[PDB]
Amino acid sequence: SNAMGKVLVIYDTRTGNTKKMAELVAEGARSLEGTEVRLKHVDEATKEDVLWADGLAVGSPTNMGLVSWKMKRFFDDVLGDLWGEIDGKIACAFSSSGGWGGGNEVACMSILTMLMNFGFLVFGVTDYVGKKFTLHYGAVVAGEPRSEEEKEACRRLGRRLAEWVAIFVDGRKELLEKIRKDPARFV
Amino acid sequence: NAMGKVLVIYDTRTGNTKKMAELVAEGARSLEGTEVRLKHVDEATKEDVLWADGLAVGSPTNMGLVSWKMKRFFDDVLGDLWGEIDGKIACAFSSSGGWGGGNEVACMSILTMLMNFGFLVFGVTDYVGKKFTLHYGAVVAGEPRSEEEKEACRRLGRRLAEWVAIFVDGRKELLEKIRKDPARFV
Amino acid sequence: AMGKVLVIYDTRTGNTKKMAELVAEGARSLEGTEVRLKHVDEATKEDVLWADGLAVGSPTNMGLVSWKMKRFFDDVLGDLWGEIDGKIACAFSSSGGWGGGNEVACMSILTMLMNFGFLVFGVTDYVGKKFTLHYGAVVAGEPRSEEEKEACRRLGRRLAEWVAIFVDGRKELLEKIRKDPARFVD
Amino acid sequence: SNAMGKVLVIYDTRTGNTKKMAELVAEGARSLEGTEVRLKHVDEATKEDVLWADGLAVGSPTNMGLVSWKMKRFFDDVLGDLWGEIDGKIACAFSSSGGWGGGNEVACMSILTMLMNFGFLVFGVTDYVGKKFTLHYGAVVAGEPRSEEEKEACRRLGRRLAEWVAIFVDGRKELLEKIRKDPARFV
Repeated sequence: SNAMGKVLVIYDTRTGNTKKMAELVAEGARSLEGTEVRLKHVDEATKEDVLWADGLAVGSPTNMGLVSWKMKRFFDDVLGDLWGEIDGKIACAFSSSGGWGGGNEVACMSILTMLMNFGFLVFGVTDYVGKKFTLHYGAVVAGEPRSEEEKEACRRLGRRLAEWVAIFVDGRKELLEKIRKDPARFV
Repeated sequence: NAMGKVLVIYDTRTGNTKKMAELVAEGARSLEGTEVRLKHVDEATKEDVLWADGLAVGSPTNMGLVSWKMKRFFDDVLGDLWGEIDGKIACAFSSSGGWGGGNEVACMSILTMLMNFGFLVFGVTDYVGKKFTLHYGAVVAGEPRSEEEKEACRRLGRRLAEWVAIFVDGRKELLEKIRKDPARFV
Repeated sequence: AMGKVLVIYDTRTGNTKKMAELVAEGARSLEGTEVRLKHVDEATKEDVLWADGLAVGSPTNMGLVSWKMKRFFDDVLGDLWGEIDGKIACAFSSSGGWGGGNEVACMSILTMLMNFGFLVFGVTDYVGKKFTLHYGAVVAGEPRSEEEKEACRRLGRRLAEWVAIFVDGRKELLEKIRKDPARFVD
Repeated sequence: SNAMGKVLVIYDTRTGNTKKMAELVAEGARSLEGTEVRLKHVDEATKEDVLWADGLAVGSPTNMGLVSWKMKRFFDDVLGDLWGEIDGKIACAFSSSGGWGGGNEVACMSILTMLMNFGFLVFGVTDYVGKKFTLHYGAVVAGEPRSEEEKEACRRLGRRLAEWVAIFVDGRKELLEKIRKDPARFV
């Protein structure tokens, strides 16, 4: 009788790397039973997708340390009319850069700041998905997600997104403690 | 059975951020059934954070950033809870010496720190004066004296209480009421 | 006596343009400084190559540089990446409200500029009693007050000075600025 | 008239990781002819060191996404009295974190923020030091710098600082163009 959790994975990309991340995020979210997922490229996406979403993952290549101009334009110009009337959606960020130390966490930060501006509740993930591999401000990779931990970081983002949607909008209050006390979250 | 647990925790150099923190707490208390705990960092405990559904965290802007004492609180007393208190709701506020002085950047640093714990973090869209808002947290230069500054501080607490009510306490009817409320924009 | 300063800006409503004009004036106020003032639509990669120092201005759009400004950097100046390191740059921004993200927008401009290997800065000066520009000049709406207009001037003025000291080698200025009491109002 | 480069490398560390970075940052800085370099833990650094320096490299463990509380305490409480009168120093940041995607670029950003507040001219490095390895907001590593690229990112940070000190303070402007066109900068 409750609805499924509604998750939007929306991404820009230059080479496809962020698309490969986006697919893994989306798979991450679908893995939580009773979560529904829409996966869109920015040129495909509509203001109605966002209205539909309980939770959003927004991905961009790291372009000069920041969200891409096409993702920025979508928020500024397409979502601009919705601004002020869509507060309290849940959102996170992800990004692929040319290199480690190349600004993928900073690009994530700029996605998050854009999302916060719309009054969304934003988050990153504490989970260690590899011994030295995490996603505190969003899922980040240099190039394509190739390694097991890189693929898993992407999945974990969508997973946690779907879980926060499930806890806070669907009201599965019981999942909070399950997650907090789960030893698998730390490799 | 309307219910909610809010911690306003703050640090201060000259007391300006205490003044804000009192207004934040009173904004949170304005939502019926919301218990608020107001603490200086020196008296705050691990347990206050465990008790809270939602946190408002204040600091003076000290070189663009959270104060070292507030940083130390998070690094060293909350450090033991790191990894198991994910999902608390949190927001930020700051008093700086001046406009253009880094209060929004200090708010970013607070939010960075809270996100590190797995908290869901927000600012406020609401315009509280015609040219006065709080997108990344409540910010003032010096003491909150104008009615705008005071109301921005109150509003942060409100929205915090509201988000706890909607998302923790399960009060879904408030969401659309907030979204469509004309009074949110002066 | 020598300096090349480029002030480049985006504007939707005219507000940031008003700021840019004052930034430029501030830069010109320093003797021997040549200044170009360009909208992003008329700016070229040869402008950025000509410049010793840059002041880059955008409206605060969702707390960040506008998408038009971002396109310009990604698409036109992109080809210059890796070969223009060491240019000197700073930021400015007009937003809809105080607490609306103007320092964060500046941060995002500086982030972009640092990616080009630029040396990047803000200004310590108190141009008014509770008015400064630590991360760039910031205003809510149009710069109308005397503090606001001077905040913009001072950014332009400090860029010109950094270029005069660091490119043109006028080391004597450095200490003059460091000890100048006029820098802090009151 | 024979003035030269004064570079201070100031660091905090809790397990030694950032100290190992700091040592390599200092090695890198010393590689440029006529660069004098001080290397100092925060616990032993003074305000005289900061006054002495043309250039600074500031390093900290990534702690909750930010500079050390000890490093912060040193700027607020011992360097604060210099605020407003040391504008125009040249400075950069470096950090070691527990994991990739763990906030090291953000920690660096927080250091740069602090340094900018002092009126310093602040930078990162475009140079690629491995195929997918760079240092755009400062040198970053998860753990101890152990691989060749991780060690060379640390060195390169110190190198570029010394280079900026040489070009911008000590007048040696022939170097700008040599650095600007150097193919070695991109592995």
